[PDB]
Amino acid sequence: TNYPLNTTPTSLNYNLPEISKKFYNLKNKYSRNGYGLSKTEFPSSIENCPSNEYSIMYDNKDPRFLIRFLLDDGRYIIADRDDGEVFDEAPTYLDNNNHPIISRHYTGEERQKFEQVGSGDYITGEQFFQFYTQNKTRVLSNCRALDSRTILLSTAKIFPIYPPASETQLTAFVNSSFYAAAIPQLPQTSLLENIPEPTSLDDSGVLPKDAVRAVKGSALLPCIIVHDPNLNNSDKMKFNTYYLLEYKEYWHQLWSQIIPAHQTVKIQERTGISEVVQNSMIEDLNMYIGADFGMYFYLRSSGFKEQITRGLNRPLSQTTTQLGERVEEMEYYNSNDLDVRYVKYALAREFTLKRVNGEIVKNWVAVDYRMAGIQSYPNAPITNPLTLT
Amino acid sequence: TNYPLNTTPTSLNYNLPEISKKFYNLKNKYSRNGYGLSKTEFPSSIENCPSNEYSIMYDNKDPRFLIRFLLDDGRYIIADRDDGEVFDEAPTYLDNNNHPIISRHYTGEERQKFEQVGSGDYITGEQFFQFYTQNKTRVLSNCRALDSRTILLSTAKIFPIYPPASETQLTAFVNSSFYAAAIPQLPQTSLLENIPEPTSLDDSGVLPKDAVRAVKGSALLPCIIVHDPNLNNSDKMKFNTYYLLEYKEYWHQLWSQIIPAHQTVKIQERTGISEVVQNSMIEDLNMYIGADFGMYFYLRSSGFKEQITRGLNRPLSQTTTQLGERVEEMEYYNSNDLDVRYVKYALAREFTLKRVNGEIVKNWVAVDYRMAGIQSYPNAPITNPLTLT
Amino acid sequence: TNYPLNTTPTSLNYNLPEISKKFYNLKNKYSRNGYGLSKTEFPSSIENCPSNEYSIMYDNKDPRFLIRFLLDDGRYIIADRDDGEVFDEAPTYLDNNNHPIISRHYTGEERQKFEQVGSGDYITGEQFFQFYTQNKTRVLSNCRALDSRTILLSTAKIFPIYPPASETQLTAFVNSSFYAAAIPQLPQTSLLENIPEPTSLDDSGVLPKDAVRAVKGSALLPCIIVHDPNLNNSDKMKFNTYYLLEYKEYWHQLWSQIIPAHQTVKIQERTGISEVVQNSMIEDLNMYIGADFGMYFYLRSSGFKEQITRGLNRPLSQTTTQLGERVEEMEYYNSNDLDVRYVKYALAREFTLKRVNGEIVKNWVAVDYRMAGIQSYPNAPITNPLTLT
Amino acid sequence: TNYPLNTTPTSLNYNLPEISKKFYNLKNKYSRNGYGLSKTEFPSSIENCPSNEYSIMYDNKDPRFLIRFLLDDGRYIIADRDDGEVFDEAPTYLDNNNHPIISRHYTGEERQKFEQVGSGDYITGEQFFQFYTQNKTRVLSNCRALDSRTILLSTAKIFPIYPPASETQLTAFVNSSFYAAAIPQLPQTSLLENIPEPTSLDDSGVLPKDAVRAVKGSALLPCIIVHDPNLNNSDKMKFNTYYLLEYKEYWHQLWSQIIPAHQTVKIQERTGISEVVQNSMIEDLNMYIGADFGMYFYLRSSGFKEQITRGLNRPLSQTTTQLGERVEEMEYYNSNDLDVRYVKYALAREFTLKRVNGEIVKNWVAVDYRMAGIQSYPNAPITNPLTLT
Repeated sequence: TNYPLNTTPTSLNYNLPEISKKFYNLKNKYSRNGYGLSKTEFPSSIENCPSNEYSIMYDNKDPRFLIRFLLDDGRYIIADRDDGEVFDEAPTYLDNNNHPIISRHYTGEERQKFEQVGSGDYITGEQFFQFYTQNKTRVLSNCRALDSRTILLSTAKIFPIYPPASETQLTAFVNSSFYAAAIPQLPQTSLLENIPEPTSLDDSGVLPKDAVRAVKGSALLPCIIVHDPNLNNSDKMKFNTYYLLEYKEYWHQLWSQIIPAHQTVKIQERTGISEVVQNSMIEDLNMYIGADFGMYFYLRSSGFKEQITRGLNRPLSQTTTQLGERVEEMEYYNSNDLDVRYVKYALAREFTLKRVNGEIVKNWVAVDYRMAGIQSYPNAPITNPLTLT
Repeated sequence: TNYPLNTTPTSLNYNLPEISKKFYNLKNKYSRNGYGLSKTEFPSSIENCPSNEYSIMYDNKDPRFLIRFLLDDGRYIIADRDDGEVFDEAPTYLDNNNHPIISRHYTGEERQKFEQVGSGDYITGEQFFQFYTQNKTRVLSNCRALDSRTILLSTAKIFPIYPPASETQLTAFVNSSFYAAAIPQLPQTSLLENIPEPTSLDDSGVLPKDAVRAVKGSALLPCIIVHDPNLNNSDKMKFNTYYLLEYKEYWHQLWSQIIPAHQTVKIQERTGISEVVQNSMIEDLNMYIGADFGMYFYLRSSGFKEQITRGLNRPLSQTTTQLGERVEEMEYYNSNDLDVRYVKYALAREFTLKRVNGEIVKNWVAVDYRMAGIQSYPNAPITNPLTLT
Repeated sequence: TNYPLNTTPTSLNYNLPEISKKFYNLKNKYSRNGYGLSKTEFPSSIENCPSNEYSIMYDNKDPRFLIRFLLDDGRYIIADRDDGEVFDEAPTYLDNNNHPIISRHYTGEERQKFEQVGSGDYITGEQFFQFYTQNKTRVLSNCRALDSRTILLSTAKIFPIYPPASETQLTAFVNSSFYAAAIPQLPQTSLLENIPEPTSLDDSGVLPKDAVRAVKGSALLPCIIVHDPNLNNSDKMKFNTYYLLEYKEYWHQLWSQIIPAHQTVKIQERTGISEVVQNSMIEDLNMYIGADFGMYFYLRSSGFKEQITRGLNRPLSQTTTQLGERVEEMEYYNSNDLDVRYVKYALAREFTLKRVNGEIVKNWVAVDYRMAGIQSYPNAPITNPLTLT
Repeated sequence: TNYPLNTTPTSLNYNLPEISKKFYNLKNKYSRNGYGLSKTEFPSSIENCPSNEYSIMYDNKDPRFLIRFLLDDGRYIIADRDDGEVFDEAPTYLDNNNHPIISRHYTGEERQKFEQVGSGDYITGEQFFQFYTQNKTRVLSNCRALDSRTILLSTAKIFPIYPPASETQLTAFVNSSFYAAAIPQLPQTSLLENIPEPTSLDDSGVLPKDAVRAVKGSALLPCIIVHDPNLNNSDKMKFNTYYLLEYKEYWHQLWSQIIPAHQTVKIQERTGISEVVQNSMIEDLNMYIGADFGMYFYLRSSGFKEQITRGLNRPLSQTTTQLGERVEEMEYYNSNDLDVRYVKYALAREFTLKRVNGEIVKNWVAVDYRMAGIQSYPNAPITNPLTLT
């Protein structure tokens, strides 16, 4: 036989473009003197092009290094290496009905999304790229100048590739020098064991802290969606440009007891997830587990929902209701004529956020009461099922 | 130093989902008796569910093996292993305002595009997927039955995950057995030499057949977009599920001559591309080179334009006009007082279609007259430039 | 620039042949009826070919699945999937000066090492392989038969490829069906931070449990060299065919204290490694840390020493003396006129043994007193160094 | 099912260490002023350390960039980037029974082989490596100096790691800056079709130029073993540091004819390989095909024989006799009562040498008459076999 006789693990994938894995210095393709996007504190040199501390500046010193995080629809969030803020088409107006591009914290709003279009010079054949907004009805452009300090804006004044128009020069970017993004290694998958079956009356089984996890999925989260206040902005973006979100399953013990012959016991079974754990996941990732056990995304992470759920191998939630905490008091009777070790597990769905360096930031676990079972020693067909109620 | 002192080649990427790389047997998740999509020649067993030879059938024998080719917008073309036809939402009506899904040759029309949505059972937690059309206003569904021979259709009768509705069962697919797609290996990139400079008066330089190609890009073309009449449907889909389209550049010699001291010569320079070569690329790939030297895609390949151009590293064309053939008669005068070997090259942009087995199906070359040069021995500053006109 | 402006992690490599990653059913190339190596409990069918419970049997039922672990010199240890024992050329004699091949626990002795040679049939061109011992002066061969139950032995009766000899048939193996080996994923490397410098007088710095590890190396250990009594033989070989040995470094705090102006303190500094930890590494891996901080290997792991040290990025030890434990009482005086927070770290060299499933079996740490430093707040040039003695 | 229902191609592997893939500047670990191995034309600054134009020099200018090609036994050939010559322990004597290390063309002799040993400073913990010859009875060492221009030699004066000896400093190398080796991409494997069967009486079948090759193996050949006089030394080493040797199989047509009912034909069948083709392979690669169809290696390539044959998937030859050319006149009779299209193929074993840029340098083909067949239309059981003789 050509393939193994046993199952083998799979590589988890989370493919990204090169521009989503590098912070590039973005230069103007036509500038004679090295001008490109900049984080200069000096003001605009040009009337009708005013700057302030929010402006995305254009200068031939103090360059920005910018990563393009890929959204599910192919647009990009353009994020800065040094302060972790993003470009944002501000709804205010400059002259001539243009909007300034500003630096702002990431919100996931439409105004922070940019479509990259690959184009070029019709005469020379040289390639460059541009950024558009509003379904290609606005283009990003320097304010007036190719070779003086100015600001970046978006304009609705767009020109066709032919006949070539001077103004298009102000929209033409090329990649220059770059820093690599820090990206976690994706773990390999692993198989989940069967729900653990006791081997003797003294086998108390496996506690959640000791249960072997099966790795089932993983996503690379842009750091702009992660709130990790243990780091500052610059360390997060430079050393943890993407965080790892692992999806793992394990059997989570509800309880384990010898139930003597003909005896009743009452046992609390706690499953689902607590509001405390759900509120933590909202705060850290803008995600929570829906009442259908799918993943629900608020606006900050929403733009990456399809990629993240594809990588985790868990579905998008179809309900806005949060999964709740189930706390149920269960009364069990062992009708057998022998003492029986009983143990109940439900499947835990564990999401773990990690830094590039492997540190665990947080885990959040949903105990899935729809996927549970009671195992025992001795067991069927020697004994009859434990009776509930 | 941590990185090499020389440049190194890069891997070309063309990432695809697993479902775009496998022909899967698609089974109904709830069927008790093994029913799924089928290529049975037997008719539908059910009134109000009529079948004919175009129907996509549902049966527990003669399964189809279906690949999902990924479109630029995340939708899929669903294509059959055995006959290379695709699923198509026919505009005709069954009862209850539903449309039949039929098998049809690939056109690239909207009616052949399907959105896959990952869902699951709200009670059991078991996962499955569905197919929607028309911006999630129709879902694909068996006609009436889970466990008898019937047809596949699309319906606008969709139900929410909660409360669970019986009818949703008819829409629920899972992957089963599969065959791997045949996929070409992507070549590694290589650097283009400088435009060749003669080393002596007898150096006649390099003819196009002998010029070293630099590999600059590559795309994997679904075979549904390739017309390769040397193969039948079944061989193309099973052994060449994707073709390779390489993008390579080389210097293409226009002419090489010793032009004696103080002598004039007249030389025809042929550049651009011929209509014959453009018509061939249209026929084989539904693509041509635009007058801006970008890539232009007709409807058959249009759905994959962004992925293909990203892989080739050539831009999308912004003009519908075809690149033409330039045939120019040039008159040159060597004003130097010595005999000078002159050679003129322009950059050739070569697209080569290959089978999985490495066979070359076709090459098409656009000679780019915007990127050309005349080199010589002896040369500047010893001689003055050749004068044109 | 063509390469990043920052350092990037590297993949750790630990390349192995395919036969070292699969347990293959080894069949005789010439047998007409499916005979190959077997774990049959039935006895040899042949006089002068006696079997007992140690014999490696040859039969057409109950096949063995055998992995070939690659030794530093290119020889192989041939190990069984089901019981984890290895083939061994027993020094006892059968008739005709031959030795029986037996199953035995792994020792790493010369008698358990086999040279695989790729050969073939001179007439037909068909390929097969053989196993030799004693620098190709003995070949492994069935005892007498191609197509009856017998034993495996080694013989000094070897024949040249030409003219073809009948007896060579008994030596000719081919690979058949197989199970994949379970192999851990190799971690990516990471950079070690500078020795931590306090930022205030109240910064007590980082305890060993909390120190970030830099991954610097890793080796895949054949499970035959690992003593992991938490598993039985069959689970170890099938689910942990190779263990992972990670090499990581971190800064290990000896102490942290404010030493007030003009005050003396006495502090115990514990470095090196304890005999208890060294004896554990000997028991589990047959390795210890030499007094030169290199790796020392006893016979069980010795055969893989070069591969293991190449993967860990630590050198082979040149001394048989074990690294000892240094327990030193240090007297420090702060001569500065201000209270100074002082902290001392030495570099820890941490070796961690993991299962395929990621569970940590053990860690062993050597605290390297040759690579240590005292940092402080405030620090040079504001203060003078802490004086020792 | 978990694996495909069809066969899938495999990656060919040819794993190499990092030092075999980079030309490193080798510096002395203890030098205060940047000294290391050098290609300086200036003479040795030191009495008793004479230099000439063959010496491997040691200086702090004009560094060498040296690749270490890995031999089957783990030793290295140390080769220069700029002239493609190798280090060689010359049998002449300096003072004190030492030998000079010289630069020499590659021969594959024992005097050009070096064992790299990873060591370090016993006091500081800093790592470095050394080079030994003659089974670790000589070490490479600077002649006398750490920080003046001198020569490289080998000495039998070796000191233990403990107690540390001054002289060991002269043997201690570290890697510095580097250039990446140019290395070909390894092709993916492909399956060989069945021997082609005609489909009609007019099907004349497939000529060798048109036969589809199955890729079955590949090796990366150090350029020191390849004679490629189309390039100079510097271009070969910098741009083709390794050549690719592909192993491919195809069906090579001996003849195709309609043999009419009851008619005889006489046909020349040419198989094996010509002396002309064997002499070419000897000249270019120092290899030929043995009479057993295995690979035979002369001294220049012998050191890499195991790696090369493992990569090609062809065995080492067990005979010194060259495969010859078989030229046989065959008389065939068609005893059937109908006209039959007959075609005879034998399996061709094709070895193709390629540059990094993909150019084909040469092919050599052995037509294997042991693996041949006559196919026909019509065929068995409709017709009787063609009778030979």
